Amino acid sequence: PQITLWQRPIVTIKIGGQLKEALLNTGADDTVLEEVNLPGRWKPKLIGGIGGFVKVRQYDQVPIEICGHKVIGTVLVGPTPTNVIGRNLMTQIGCTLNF
Amino acid sequence: PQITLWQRPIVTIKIGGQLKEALLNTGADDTVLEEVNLPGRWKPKLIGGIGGFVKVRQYDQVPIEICGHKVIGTVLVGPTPTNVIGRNLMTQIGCTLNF
Ligand SMILES: CC(C)C[C@H](NC(=O)[C@H](CCl)NC(=O)C[C@H](O)[C@H](Cc1ccccc1)NC(=O)[C@H](NC(=O)c1ccccn1)C(C)C)C(N)=O
Repeated sequence: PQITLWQRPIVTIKIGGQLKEALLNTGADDTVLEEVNLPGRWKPKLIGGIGGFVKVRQYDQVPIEICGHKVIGTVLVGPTPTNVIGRNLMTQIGCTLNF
Repeated sequence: PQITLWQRPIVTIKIGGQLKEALLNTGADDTVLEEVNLPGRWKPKLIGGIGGFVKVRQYDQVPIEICGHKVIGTVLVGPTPTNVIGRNLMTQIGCTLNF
């Protein structure tokens, strides 16, 4: 798709057998999702850094479908105001900024 | 340009007679820049909301050049860890997400 930016670029994703919505966020290095039980191995990761850090679970090589595009990438799972698709998965789906 | 997202989408801007760098951030509703003296009228605005709010100065209808595209838009000026071009000015330059 070509997504204009008059509204927040929220897309449908499928992850861990669930449908969810997430924000395509070119300001975010990493993808951070709230409340998903993913199977397989993880390690704790400290993110943010303003006011303290937030600890999330880092799952590598997670299959995820983003606006119909089936890809693989690292997903951080933990508390986030909104589900965010970061650059790490936008590269995988071949998403570019164009003007 | 077509900008891939393997690296942070940092671009050159010209604002208030200065050259600066800023991050094209589709997760940000608004444009927030640090340390610019803009002429003309402003009003205080509270932004953020996590941990408290941050107060910035809102300047409406500011001429700004973004990666060579001369546009007009609202610029919030105050303390930010990174200069950020938000959706409000990405729409003006005709920037879309494509995949
Ligand atoms: C270092 C900490 C500030 C947090 C850390 N930050 C980052 O990764 C980067 C800056 Cl290093 N943040 C961003 O790029 C801002 C980002 O677009 C996030 C979007 C988001 C992410 C997660 C949940 C809810 C919303 N925030 C914003 O765009 C905006 N928030 C802001 O504080 C803000 C400040 C200055 C300029 C623009 N925006 C707002 C519209 C919500 C993180 N792990 O998310």
